[PDB]
Amino acid sequence: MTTIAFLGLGNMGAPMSANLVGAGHVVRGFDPAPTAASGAAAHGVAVFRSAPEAVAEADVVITMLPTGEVVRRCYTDVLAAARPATLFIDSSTISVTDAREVHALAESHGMLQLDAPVSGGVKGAAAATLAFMVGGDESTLRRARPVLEPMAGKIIHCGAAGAGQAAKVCNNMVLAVQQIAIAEAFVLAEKLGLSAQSLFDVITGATGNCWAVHTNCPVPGPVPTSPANNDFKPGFSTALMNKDLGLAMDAVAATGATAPLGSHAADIYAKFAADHADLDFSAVIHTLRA
Amino acid sequence: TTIAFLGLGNMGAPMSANLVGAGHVVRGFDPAPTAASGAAAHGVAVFRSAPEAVAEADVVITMLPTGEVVRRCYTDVLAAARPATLFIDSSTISVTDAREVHALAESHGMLQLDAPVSGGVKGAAAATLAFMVGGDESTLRRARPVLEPMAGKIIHCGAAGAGQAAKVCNNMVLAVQQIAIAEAFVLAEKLGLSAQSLFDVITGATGNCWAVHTNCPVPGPVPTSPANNDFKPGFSTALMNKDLGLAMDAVAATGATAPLGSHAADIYAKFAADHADLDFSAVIHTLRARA
Ligand SMILES: NC(=O)c1ccc[n+]([C@@H]2O[C@H](COP(=O)([O-])OP(=O)(O)OC[C@H]3O[C@@H](n4cnc5c(N)ncnc54)[C@H](O)[C@@H]3O)[C@@H](O)[C@H]2O)c1
Ligand SMILES: NC(=O)c1ccc[n+]([C@@H]2O[C@H](COP(=O)([O-])OP(=O)(O)OC[C@H]3O[C@@H](n4cnc5c(N)ncnc54)[C@H](O)[C@@H]3O)[C@@H](O)[C@H]2O)c1
Ligand SMILES: C[C@@H](CCC(=O)O)C(=O)O
Ligand SMILES: C[C@@H](CCC(=O)O)C(=O)O
Ligand SMILES: C[C@@H](CCC(=O)O)C(=O)O
Repeated sequence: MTTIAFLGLGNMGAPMSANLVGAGHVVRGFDPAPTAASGAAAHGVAVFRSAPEAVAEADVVITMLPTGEVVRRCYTDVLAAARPATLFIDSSTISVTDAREVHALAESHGMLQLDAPVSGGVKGAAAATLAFMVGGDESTLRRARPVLEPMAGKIIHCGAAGAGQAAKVCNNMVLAVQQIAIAEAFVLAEKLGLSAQSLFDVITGATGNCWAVHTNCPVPGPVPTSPANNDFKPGFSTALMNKDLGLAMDAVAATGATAPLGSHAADIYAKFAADHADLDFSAVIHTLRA
Repeated sequence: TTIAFLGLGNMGAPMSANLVGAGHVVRGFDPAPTAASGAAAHGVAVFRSAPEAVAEADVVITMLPTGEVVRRCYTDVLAAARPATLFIDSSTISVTDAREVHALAESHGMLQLDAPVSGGVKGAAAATLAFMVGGDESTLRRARPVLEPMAGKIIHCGAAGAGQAAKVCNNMVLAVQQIAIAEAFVLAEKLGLSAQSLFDVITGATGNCWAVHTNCPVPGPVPTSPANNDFKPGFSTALMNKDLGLAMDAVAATGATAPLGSHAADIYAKFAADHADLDFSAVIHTLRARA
């Protein structure tokens, strides 16, 4: 049982923090959105007036923030307030470049730091079944594990600082490509007169199977739990996929990589996000009909 | 059952040998002597013409290179077959050509299925092919005992042409996935994320698919994948290019929108100009031709 400062108490940070409180940690919260902070307080987070004050007597500091810029500014504001050798865990989704920069910044201030972005969304966060993809030192992850556990269904060490962000962004790029491809297949099948149930049964029993079909089937019927059956309510929103793909495109640009389908998927989701940000990312199927 | 087997090539030769092995009388035709000889050496009675092979057959199987050849073969044998002969086309051809040759065969009083396959020569020899079948349920029931000794899986996809459609749709997705996995491994490498690390994450996460868990395009994480064996097929780029050509036919015939599948088709057509004999996973090494 350690004292944890938790900066960012929003859609993800609120249920994350609640699980920490439930596990017996003292959680010192800050969020400049008083609605967020109030909700967190209701579940036992001690809310502070400023981030520096929340971090001042914390063994661990978790950030769950919107962007790399917001992480960078938060770190600049709070690192000097924290006790030397405090463990910073950033569970935001941010660029590999930004993660590496904030890691170095934390370390130059005498703090341990990991990137530990997650997958599972709000449902995963509430149920404590998130996946944490961690970058940093193995020994620092060893020190973090007892804090991550009450939030996690899986903790995977991906490599050195930034590798957690990297693994997540690579997976998500692939996921976006698969979701569009699966959508293209279902619409082609429809036009060829092949039934959606029939195509589902084939692909899921064959080499094309993947989560985008078996779990996120973009036509109503074959997977009654998929968003297609609930008006494309997220699920994993187009807004969030578009964010993650922007981060993938930042990684492609920073490395000089060639990612033709991943970049094409990014273009497709950027356009689709202009008007359908609020729909599950499987809703992209709409653009292929009508 | 007496079976006429027209097309005794890379796939047709092992298929027909499994039919002989299961107790069928197999009558054969192939215009390549080396194919026909190889087939006769495993018990196929080879004839000098396709209509001759078909004459005493209860079932006619075609395993031929294209829809145009299948079409010609049908018009070249239909009058020679007995009424209510069961025609099964296991070639990989367009949905349009499949439906046309089905209607041709039925108008001669034959029963006809499209039954294209997945699994390659190794699957053919091992009798583990997956047949994706279009046509009437009752006709598939009649065919089942003939297909079984060639097959690990038999799936009824719908009415005539549905087998071809199902296979073309699955394979278009597969092509997109194999390129997407390659892009991810190269990106990971440039970001300093080890291949084993990316493999461990993606195979435990939403991005998982056969293209990575079995066909992983970098050596190490899946020691049997083609990447560890100089990209020996496996599933050749030549064949993947062929299937995506058929997918682009279907897209053009229907006016469908398939941007990533069409992009993958473009990528594999260009890769096939240089490396048609390599497993399709070798596409990982041609991405900088796209830069
Ligand atoms: N929502 C999801 O489904 C999901 C899933 C996986 C990962 N993520 C990632 O998790 C991160 C957070 O997502 P979210 O959905 O909780 O976003 P959110 O916008 O709901 O919450 C972020 C919170 O951070 C607060 N904040 C901003 N600046 C701050 C600062 N300096 N100190 C403290 N708090 C500050 C905001 O007021 C807001 O309440 C993002 O990087 C997102 O990409 C989200
Ligand atoms: N090779 C594979 O791994 C594989 C896997 C799945 C599907 N397929 C499909 O199977 C079909 C055949 O493939 P293959 O690899 O056996 O090709 P192949 O070229 O080796 O065999 C085709 C044979 O048909 C013969 N032929 C041509 N016209 C004929 C006719 N009128 N009558 C009889 N025979 C004739 C040719 O001489 C040749 O031997 C293709 O449609 C292909 O897409 C191939
Ligand atoms: C996918 C995973 C579940 C744990 C988690 O939710 O991250 C598992 O199989 O253990
Ligand atoms: C993810 C964590 C499990 C803790 C939990 O189930 O909440 C672990 O043991 O790695
Ligand atoms: C295709 C059939 C197996 C028949 C066989 O291969 O012997 C089945 O799996 O039902």
